Amino acid sequence: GFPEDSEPISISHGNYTKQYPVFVGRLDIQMIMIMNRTLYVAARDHIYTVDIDEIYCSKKLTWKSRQADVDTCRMKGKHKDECHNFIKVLLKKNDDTLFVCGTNAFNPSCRNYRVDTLETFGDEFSGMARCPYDAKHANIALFADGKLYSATVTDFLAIDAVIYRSLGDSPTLRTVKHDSKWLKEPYFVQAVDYGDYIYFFFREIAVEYNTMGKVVFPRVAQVCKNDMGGSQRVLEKQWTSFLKARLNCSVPGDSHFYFNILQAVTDVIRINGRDVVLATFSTPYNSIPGSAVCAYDMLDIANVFTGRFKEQKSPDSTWTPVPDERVPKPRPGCCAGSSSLEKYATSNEFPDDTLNFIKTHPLMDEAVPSIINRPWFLRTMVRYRLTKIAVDNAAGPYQNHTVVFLGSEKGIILKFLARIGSSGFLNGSLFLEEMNVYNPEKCSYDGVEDKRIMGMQLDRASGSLYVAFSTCVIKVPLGRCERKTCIASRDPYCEQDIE
Amino acid sequence: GFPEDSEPISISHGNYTKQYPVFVGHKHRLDIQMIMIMNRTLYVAARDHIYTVDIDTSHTEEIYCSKKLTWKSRQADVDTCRMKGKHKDECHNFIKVLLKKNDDTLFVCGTNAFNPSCRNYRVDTLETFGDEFSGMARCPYDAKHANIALFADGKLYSATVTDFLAIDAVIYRSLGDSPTLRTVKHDSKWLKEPYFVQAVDYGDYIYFFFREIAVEYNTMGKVVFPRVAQVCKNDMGGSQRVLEKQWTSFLKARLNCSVPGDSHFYFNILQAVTDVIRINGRDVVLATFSTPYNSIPGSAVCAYDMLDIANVFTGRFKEQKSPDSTWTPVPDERVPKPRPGCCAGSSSLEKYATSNEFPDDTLNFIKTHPLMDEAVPSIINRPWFLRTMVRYRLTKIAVDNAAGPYQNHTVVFLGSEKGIILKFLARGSLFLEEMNVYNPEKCSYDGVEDKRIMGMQLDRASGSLYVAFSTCVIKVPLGRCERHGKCKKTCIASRDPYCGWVRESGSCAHLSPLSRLTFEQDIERGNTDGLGDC
Ligand SMILES: *[C@@H]1O[C@H](CO)[C@@H](O[C@@H]2O[C@H](CO)[C@@H](O)[C@H](O)[C@H]2NC(C)=O)[C@H](O)[C@H]1NC(C)=O
Ligand SMILES: *[C@@H]1O[C@H](CO)[C@@H](O[C@@H]2O[C@H](CO)[C@@H](O)[C@H](O)[C@H]2NC(C)=O)[C@H](O)[C@H]1NC(C)=O
Ligand SMILES: *[C@@H]1O[C@H](CO)[C@@H](O)[C@H](O)[C@H]1NC(C)=O
Ligand SMILES: *[C@@H]1O[C@H](CO)[C@@H](O)[C@H](O)[C@H]1NC(C)=O
Repeated sequence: GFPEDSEPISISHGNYTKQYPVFVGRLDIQMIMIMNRTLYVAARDHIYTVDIDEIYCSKKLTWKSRQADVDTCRMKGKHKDECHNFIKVLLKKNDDTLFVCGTNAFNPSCRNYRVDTLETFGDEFSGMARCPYDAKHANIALFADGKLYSATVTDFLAIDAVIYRSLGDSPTLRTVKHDSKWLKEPYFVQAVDYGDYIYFFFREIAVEYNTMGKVVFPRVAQVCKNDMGGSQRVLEKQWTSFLKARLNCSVPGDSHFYFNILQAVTDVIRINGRDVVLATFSTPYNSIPGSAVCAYDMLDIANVFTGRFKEQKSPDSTWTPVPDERVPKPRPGCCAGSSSLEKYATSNEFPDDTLNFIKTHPLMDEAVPSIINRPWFLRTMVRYRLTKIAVDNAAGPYQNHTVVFLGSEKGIILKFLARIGSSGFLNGSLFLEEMNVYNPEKCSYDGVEDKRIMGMQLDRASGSLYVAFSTCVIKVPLGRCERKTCIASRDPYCEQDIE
Repeated sequence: GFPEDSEPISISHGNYTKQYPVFVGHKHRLDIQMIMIMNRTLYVAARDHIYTVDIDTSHTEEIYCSKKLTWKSRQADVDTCRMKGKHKDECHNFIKVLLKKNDDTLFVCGTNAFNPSCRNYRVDTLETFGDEFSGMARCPYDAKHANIALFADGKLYSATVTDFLAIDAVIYRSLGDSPTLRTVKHDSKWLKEPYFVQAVDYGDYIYFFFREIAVEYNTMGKVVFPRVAQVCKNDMGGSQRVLEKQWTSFLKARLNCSVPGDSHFYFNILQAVTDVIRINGRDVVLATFSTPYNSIPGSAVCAYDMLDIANVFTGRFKEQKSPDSTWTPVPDERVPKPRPGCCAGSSSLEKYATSNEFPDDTLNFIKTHPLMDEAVPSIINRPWFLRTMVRYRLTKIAVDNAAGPYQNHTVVFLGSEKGIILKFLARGSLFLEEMNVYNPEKCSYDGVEDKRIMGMQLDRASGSLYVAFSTCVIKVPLGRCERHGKCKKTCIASRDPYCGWVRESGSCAHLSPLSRLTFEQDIERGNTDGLGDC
């Protein structure tokens, strides 16, 4: 008896949400992020800023592609609408430096800007492998210890999907070119900084099924922060700690129902004493639509990489565990400078047997279990899929509720509470709100009505959740209280029974 | 994207269907197991009784019982049943097998409080004659279990469990003055926790349809596959060295019901299967499938040509060369002669008068390889009907292939877990009707509303579909032609083969065999050009 979708304990409509403030500058919004007290809007040609304290553009950055780049782009058969500069990487390098990469008419490049003035600093440089050529593509970029971690394609034809590290005075490292054991048509979702590792969350064609046709799996991948590459013999200029595993997001039973299409992942956040990520999953395109929110314990992620490795004995075999006696000493995947690998100053010093093993065996046998071994949330027979995810784990007057905000491709935002009262149970989440937030009258212009939520930033200070569409940014209040007997909603933002 | 649910041309709610005649057992929770039409008699098999209902009599609000068969369990079986730890509600004689043996004899088996047994009964008198015999492997112990029974050339073909614990699932043949045959005991290559759905007589074979755990797909968990399997009607079993007193023709294959894409989406859980129906020059079965009970609920109807079914069993056999290697096709060079699964007396096998004369090579191979490599394609390689945005699954199925005044339309009736019947025209398919036929006031017995459809029997002569829930049977008119009354537009637009505009009465009506009147309808196009709404 597969869990039946509960209904929201509050629905809101374009009727109500209509009057929420909107930012408009077609804009072609690529992403948004809050830093300190300013919302950043990354779009075509520009990055606008909004003082979070109609919505007005308080300052804007400007970076238009040179005409020769546009012509070059056009001359490769690209349509005029995509041969512009679309900002696709936006990070703080430090307190003074914004790091900005644009598609730049299918000619990726990166630049440093100044936080305070938005003026240019230093000169531009190749964005190859740091930024996509195509604004339509999903990308990852993140700084850790000054090193830039990125995931995108290296090439104009988008065939060379890469997980890459460059900058920060360390060697540049990449995944093995065209090695489908490493990467098979990935789609990049998220990267997090944790402990000794960067963790990448993406989806790819599952080789575990290369016998049985086209199946997409959700993956988490590990890299050692201190990776220096291989020796001159094996894996030179390439990762030596790359390991990946299937994520497990399922409703269990005598047969398990897997949600395999990874949509979004949160940053690492703290819940019930644990460091976790929350991830939104969907059923594939060709299926009965369904979405799930599973949570993952950083420890469960870590533990998976200590388990057995996967192999395929012959082209006619199922994928099986490697018996431990065939695993070389030192064990692949551990970071030089740690327990029993103290004798290796760097990965450059790792032996051949270790480096050859990890080159050929990047996939772990086990799948990462989720916390509670089931989703915390489900949405099944609706004509939309859950995409973006923003959390507030300090919700309410006593700052102790975990409210999760979920977006969709149709401009719908769901809101739910993960934990009810002081007990700490997580097996009974409450569906607080289903709401349509997309505003046709302020967002549908320049021949474009697209309702895909491009991103969303939660801002406790200003009590609002900023929602990005392609052409507009909507300022939604975290709760709907004004709508009497308003204790009925069990909304921690609004005495109040939530029992 | 993924094809979304179309809406029915006409809708019929519980407040309207409530007038349909209902049988509840007057002339006590019924626990109806199955219904069966024979000639002009509707047989209702239930707990301790088979009720009969005359199909002719134009009934009122209530349908009444004409005569009655009584078979309550012996007290000793009831008490042994409770001694073995079964609940009180479980320890009764539920009738689960009912077949016409001949013109005079009804063959009946009942769970008998977890001690199955069979008797012969006379049609007219409904009283037993002859000794009782064992229902072991002919009828289940447990009422909630699904089972198959069928006669052909006098042989009884049954599919069920032999044991109280329900571990030894079997496909079985006995009686008919022929040998007794079973599927090999505890061999998971033959059957693995099967769920028996339907058996069919066709050509020189009996075809069984069921779901079981997939041995081909034992990686990521237990997965259930739907199957069709064949036996030779003339199977005599093997010889002393191989398959003695066992099938020598048993072969099975995956059934493909899927919506194609980059990744195909399967409906794997076989729900129901029709008898063989003739449709535009083709002999076919129609089958309902759902997504597993633990997934987002979806249902599908797929059709299978008996020729494609037969064709799969001539293709290549599957094998697993090594414990954790994948399942591959056996190359023909390794297939012995005579070919495993060929009936003695058939082309190039006529040399063999009997399966007991098959060589060991043949028998050993079929014992080892009962699974065909290929899956049975459905007709046009996609479902004729899908339900994907509803909280019910589609189960039972009834087809009328001679619908309309010219008896040339194909109308399909679908039942469900929630008392809803759907009606579509096969041709893609045209969603005519959705009706809730469950009657709470006549079918709820205590608190309980068990809205599951136990069986449907279509009766063309009386223009009725009989719908069984576990506590009542509802007499459902094939069409709701009366609804439209004097409105020609809606009457035509309904595009229902059972309904027409009758010029002389100036109204919509059910289109008679007594077609002594003009009967306008447009099924093919539905063209309403020139009519105004009412
Ligand atoms: C995904 O997670 C679930 C829950 O941890 C796993 O389900 C277990 O699977 C085993 C073997 O099938 C069962 O015997 C257990 O009873 C299941 N656990 C629960 C809590 O139901 C499932 O196997 C995982 N999938 C993968 C591929 O690792
Ligand atoms: C079930 O049927 C579908 C549809 O016939 C099969 O999908 C086809 O498979 C062929 C051969 O592998 C492909 O080249 C075609 O592209 C597929 N057709 C379509 C319309 O996509 C599918 O293989 C069958 N499934 C099984 C298990 O046999
Ligand atoms: C939050 O704090 C309040 C105030 O004491 C307490 O009553 C409530 O149970 C707490 N809720 C959670 C989820 O910790
Ligand atoms: C049924 O028969 C009539 C008369 O022969 C014909 O006009 C109609 O097209 C037929 N419909 C079908 C589906 O065969």
